Amino acid sequence: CPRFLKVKNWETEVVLTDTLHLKSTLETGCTEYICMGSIMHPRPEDVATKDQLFPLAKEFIDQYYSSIKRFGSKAHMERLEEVNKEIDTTSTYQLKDTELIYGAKHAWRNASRCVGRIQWSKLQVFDARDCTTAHGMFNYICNHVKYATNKGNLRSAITIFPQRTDGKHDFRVWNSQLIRYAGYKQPDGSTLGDPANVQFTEICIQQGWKPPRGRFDVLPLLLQANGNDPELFQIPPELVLEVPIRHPKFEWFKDLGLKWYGLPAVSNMLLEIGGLEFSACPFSGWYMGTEIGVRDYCDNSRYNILEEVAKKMNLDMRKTSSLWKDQALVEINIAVLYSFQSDKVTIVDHHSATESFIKHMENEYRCRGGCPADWVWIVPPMSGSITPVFHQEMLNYRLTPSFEYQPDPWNTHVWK
Amino acid sequence: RFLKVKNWETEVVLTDTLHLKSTLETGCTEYICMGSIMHPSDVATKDQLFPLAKEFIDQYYSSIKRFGSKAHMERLEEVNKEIDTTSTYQLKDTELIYGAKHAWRNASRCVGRIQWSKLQVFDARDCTTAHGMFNYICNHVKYATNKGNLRSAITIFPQRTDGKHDFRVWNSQLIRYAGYKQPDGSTLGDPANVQFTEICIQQGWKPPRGRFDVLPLLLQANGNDPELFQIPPELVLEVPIRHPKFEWFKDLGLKWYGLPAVSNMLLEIGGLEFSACPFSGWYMGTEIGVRDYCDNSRYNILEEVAKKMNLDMRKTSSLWKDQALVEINIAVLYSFQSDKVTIVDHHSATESFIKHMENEYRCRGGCPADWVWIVPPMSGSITPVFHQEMLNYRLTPSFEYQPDPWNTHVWK
Ligand code: HEM
Ligand code: HEM
Ligand SMILES: Cc1cc(N)nc2cc(-c3ccc(OCc4cncs4)c(CN)c3)ccc12
Ligand SMILES: Cc1cc(N)nc2cc(-c3ccc(OCc4cncs4)c(CN)c3)ccc12
Ligand SMILES: C[C@H](O)[C@H](O)[C@H]1CNc2nc(N)[nH]c(=O)c2N1
Ligand SMILES: C[C@H](O)[C@H](O)[C@H]1CNc2nc(N)[nH]c(=O)c2N1
Ligand SMILES: [Zn+2]
Repeated sequence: CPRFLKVKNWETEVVLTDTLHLKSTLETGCTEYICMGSIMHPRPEDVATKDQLFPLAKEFIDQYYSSIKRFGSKAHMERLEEVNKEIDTTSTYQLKDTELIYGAKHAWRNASRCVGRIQWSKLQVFDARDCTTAHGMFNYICNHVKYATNKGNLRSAITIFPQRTDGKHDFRVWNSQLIRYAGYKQPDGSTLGDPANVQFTEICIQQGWKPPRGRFDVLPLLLQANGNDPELFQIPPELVLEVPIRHPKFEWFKDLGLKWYGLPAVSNMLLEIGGLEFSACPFSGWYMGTEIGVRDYCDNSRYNILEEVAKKMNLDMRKTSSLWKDQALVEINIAVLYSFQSDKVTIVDHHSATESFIKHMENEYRCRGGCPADWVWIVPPMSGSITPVFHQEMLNYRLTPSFEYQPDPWNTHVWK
Repeated sequence: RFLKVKNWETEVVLTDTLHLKSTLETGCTEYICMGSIMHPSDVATKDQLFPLAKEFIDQYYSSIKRFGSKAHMERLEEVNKEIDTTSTYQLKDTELIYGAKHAWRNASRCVGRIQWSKLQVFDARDCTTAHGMFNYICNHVKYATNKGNLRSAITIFPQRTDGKHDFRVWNSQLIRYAGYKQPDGSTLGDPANVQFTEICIQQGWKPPRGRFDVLPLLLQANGNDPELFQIPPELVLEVPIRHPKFEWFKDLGLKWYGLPAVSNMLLEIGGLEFSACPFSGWYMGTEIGVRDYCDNSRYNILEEVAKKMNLDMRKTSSLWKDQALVEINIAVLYSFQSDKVTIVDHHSATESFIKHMENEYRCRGGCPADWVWIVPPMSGSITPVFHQEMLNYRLTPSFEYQPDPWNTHVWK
């Protein structure tokens, strides 16, 4: 691989030089002759063997001691020997609290698809590796929600449950996010609630959940501890902060009865540190408005209120070239930002977030020698080119620690 | 291996076998993806040239269902003797048309390729001077414009020989507006062309110093210095931009040209290089109304439109930029349609491209596609290409980038 790599910003002419790509540790899916940059994702027995784990742990341990300016030190060599001894006798090892916190912050810092990473070092890390039961998982998750929510002054956070051991004792959160709304397919084919969530809603109902059958029913938590069958828990509703969506000019917008929750909390990904696998690690920050306003509302396989908004706007919906879709999309995203700001719930518009990300990316190139970024995901789903990431070249590559995808647990669980 | 691409909105899955036929590089590796680098990373030889020519002839006679026929075996031998004796070879007209249509078909970044086989190919390989180039280009412009009912076209000038005798169109597009760098700092006209505009002044052009001054053609023939030509104004179709609800929009004084004709790329067929090959189609509304008027380094009227819309411009969270962008694009589509000048909105175009992808996977086993470039620069996720997984790879014949001529040309 070539040793220096330049990315150019075509709007400002700034050229940056990436050396950090030489530390990349896993595959992007691309080859010399094909590019998978727009592919979304390019056995329970399988855990890391003694031999695979040694290099992965030393790799991480070295990187940690280099970060605290103690590389090659006595404390570094001793920690190497102690980690190596644990792997030798017990086939795994345990991270220190210092290294767990470092590893979580760096999995976010390394997350190429996240436009929010200017915040990467202000992340509250909750060590939940002492959890043994799904009730205990419920306790840790409630405390996460309340802290992160902070009455609307949101704060970013991750709760890290025990690492994988033999693959038959995993901790998993079956929900894809801690807070989502239920979706119900009707016998007539239509959908009530959130169509993205129909499958998980059906699983919950099989597991015993009594559905209210409404538009905005917060889904229960489905929680698996130590490889056991998962269990249901209702989140205390006073912990679920919500914003009713209204519009600063259209008095009729409130009459649509829309609301959204304040806290985006992803709970189905896997955190990899030093070759250790934390299959339950929910993490939360705060919304970019377009994640609600464009995707959560206007996607056809979502709440698809685009037509309903355009109807109340008196827009010619007979031809696409009227841009009636584009005009409704902007107003909805205007409402979403205005409702969150009015109720003083933290939220960032896509102009401010993309402008922070450029500033962040440059500092990373300066202080770190690079910043992996996934342009396909960094650029917002509306008004792309009137944000500065559009004209920003980016290099994508996977560093560790990292957040990884993992199969949905109902596909893999061995039912007791 | 076969490769699948899924559409996350329809859950339709397509299977790509076509990628196995490429051998040009993309710039990515297994460890670093360069999908958002604009130009990731010229004289042939007889040694490199025969296999490149061999593959192209093979796929031409395979396309016309006569692989391994007598005409195929004799075109093989005919091309062999000619690279032998002349260090290059000349394409039949049939092969020139096939390769030109297939370079468009292979343009991963082009959302308009459902039209790919409807392309009028103008053979200009007998041209020898810049006066001849200007005659061929006026004819192109006039055929393609067709009084508003635009038609796709390409004009192919002689191929590169030894690098010292390139034909080049120095303009990046056949029709563009001048950009004048003011003393008081700002920019009159079009900021995208400020450099080229000054190069035209440096060659003798008399600038009208207006806001919509059509630049002259600057034309290089057989390695010689370029020469200035004014396109006859009646050949240049333009649309005054107005808005169907905001009667104050016409007062902005805006207009654009109807014909997009890219003239600075390189067409490669069968190992041969065509350094001058202007090609044109019609506009997607966003090329004008998003990029040409609203980029920072462009006409940047966004602020003035939000002004006359009396919008709150103090904080970005009011999305005043988003509201203005949509209205600018409503006007553009509304003006071209009212003048019966061919234009496509980004909803219809992306929708046609999904249909084009379907056709390609069925009959051809795939369709190279650059999601970074296919997705429009506004309202991305409310178009069907946002949720469509694409595989990008390099098939030949193709359109390529080349250096600007004012960097390489040995002046005299
Ligand atoms: C602090 C405020 C944050 C903002 C504004 C933010 C914003 C975003 C957005 C807009 C996306 C794309 C979402 C989509 O298109 O559906 C994203 C992806 C992502 N974010 Fe952030 N995020 C924040 C916090 C965090 C935190 C705290 C973490 C982890 C510690 C994180 C890790 C990720 C990851 C891993 C992805 C990629 C998900 C995937 O690959 O599917 N983010 N973020
Ligand atoms: C017929 C109507 C056509 C439409 C609506 C159309 C639309 C587009 C658009 C929107 C782009 C992206 C431009 C940008 O946003 O920067 C593009 C790129 C491109 N088009 Fe098409 N196009 C058309 C015809 C053609 C024709 C006739 C050719 C050549 C024969 C062609 C070759 C290309 C190439 C090579 C690119 C990519 C250039 C690059 O790599 O930078 N297109 N087209
Ligand atoms: C912390 C934080 C703050 C925020 N503001 N936004 C986020 C969005 C994400 C995200 C976005 C899309 C995803 O992928 C969606 C898919 C559905 N089906 C196949 S991929 C996933 C993967 N769970 C996560 C993850 C974390 C976020
Ligand atoms: C035929 C046709 C019809 C149409 N409707 N639209 C087009 C847009 C294009 C295009 C768009 C951006 C480019 O940009 C690359 C660069 C600009 N500056 C430094 S690299 C280029 C390459 N000249 C071509 C090319 C052809 C088009
Ligand atoms: C850096 C980035 O690749 C570059 O600005 C590209 C991004 N995508 C684009 N997409 C379109 N349609 N047109 C463009 O000019 C660009 N520019
Ligand atoms: C097929 C395509 O890659 C897919 O729809 C992606 C495109 N880019 C995206 N970008 C973001 N930020 N979020 C997304 O969900 C997606 N979806
Ligand atoms: Zn790639």
